[PDB]
Amino acid sequence: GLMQFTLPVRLCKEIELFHFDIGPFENMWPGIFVYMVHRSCGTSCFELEKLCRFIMSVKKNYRRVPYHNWKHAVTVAHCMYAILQNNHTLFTDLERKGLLIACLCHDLDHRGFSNSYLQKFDHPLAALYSTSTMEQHHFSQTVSILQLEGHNIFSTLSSSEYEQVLEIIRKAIIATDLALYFGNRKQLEEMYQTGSLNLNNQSHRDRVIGLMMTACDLCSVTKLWPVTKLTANDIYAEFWAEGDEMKKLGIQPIPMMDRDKKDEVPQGQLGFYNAVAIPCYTTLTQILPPTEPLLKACRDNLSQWEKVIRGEE
Ligand SMILES: Cn1ncc(C(=O)NCc2cc[nH]n2)c1C(=O)Nc1ccn2cc(-c3ccccc3)nc2n1
Ligand SMILES: [Mg+2]
Ligand SMILES: [Zn+2]
Repeated sequence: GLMQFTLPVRLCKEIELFHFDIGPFENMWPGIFVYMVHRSCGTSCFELEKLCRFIMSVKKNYRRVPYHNWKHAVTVAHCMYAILQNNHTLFTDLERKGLLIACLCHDLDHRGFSNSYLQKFDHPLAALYSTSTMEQHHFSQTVSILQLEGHNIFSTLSSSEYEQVLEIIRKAIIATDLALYFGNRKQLEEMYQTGSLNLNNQSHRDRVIGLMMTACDLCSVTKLWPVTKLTANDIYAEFWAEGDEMKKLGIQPIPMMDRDKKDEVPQGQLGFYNAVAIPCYTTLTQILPPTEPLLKACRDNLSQWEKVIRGEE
């Protein structure tokens, strides 16, 4: 009960900034997460014995894929931690509890392939879940780990609070399906502009938590240029592996997934920033002004990709 986690001074400070990189020392990532829960949520939120056992079971159910791995889970949780610490009073106790867990669990048992590839492969998960295929599986794996003896970190909630927290987690993890992001952002765009956006309307909060999830999930593009650029190799390692598996099923993949078209990555990253990432953090910054450092870092990285295209890197 009187047992804080405490990080070294450089991490104690930098962990508060949106652009913090959790480092290459895997054995520090559990303590980084517990640190973030204790400051976001309280030392009372979870039984440490149970939390520690839930964290290690979650870690074990992430695979050693180049991008959708345990490091991504912890990175996406740290971005959520930063959004919550910069928007103290906008979020319920339950919401802070559920969102840090949802971010940690959001890509559980990812295999490094998209929903599209599962459907073209005719994977069993595509018969069980016809839309948001991986995301419905990530939520399923979250509930399975919650039900392991010793792992129920929510056991001290009332029955109704327990149902609300699992419902926050389920919607948060489904919202990480980027196919749903485009419509969720448009609707938040219209509601903010026409002035109907109302954070006491549950269906409105849901949409806002959905956009926060998309912002956390895409947060590679909000790091300092050297982090963003070196991790871009991890995401293309997966895309191009999926492209190779497309060609083995007799299907030309899209260019993003075709390693023969590596040359056009710079222009492909431009599209992504322009069509997805900049719109995401713009609409987030309109709803939650203290998240503006994410939009500023995203814009800095777009401008670094523009320099790549102009032959200056
Ligand atoms: C979903 N998702 N999640 C994260 C990212 C990502 O690219 N994140 C940046 C990142 C990750 C780490 N550092 N930077 C994306 C994404 O769809 N990107 C994308 C989206 C569209 N494209 C198109 C091309 C491309 C490349 C070569 C030739 C032709 C076209 N290239 C892309 N790339
Ligand atoms: Mg995912
Ligand atoms: Zn993810």
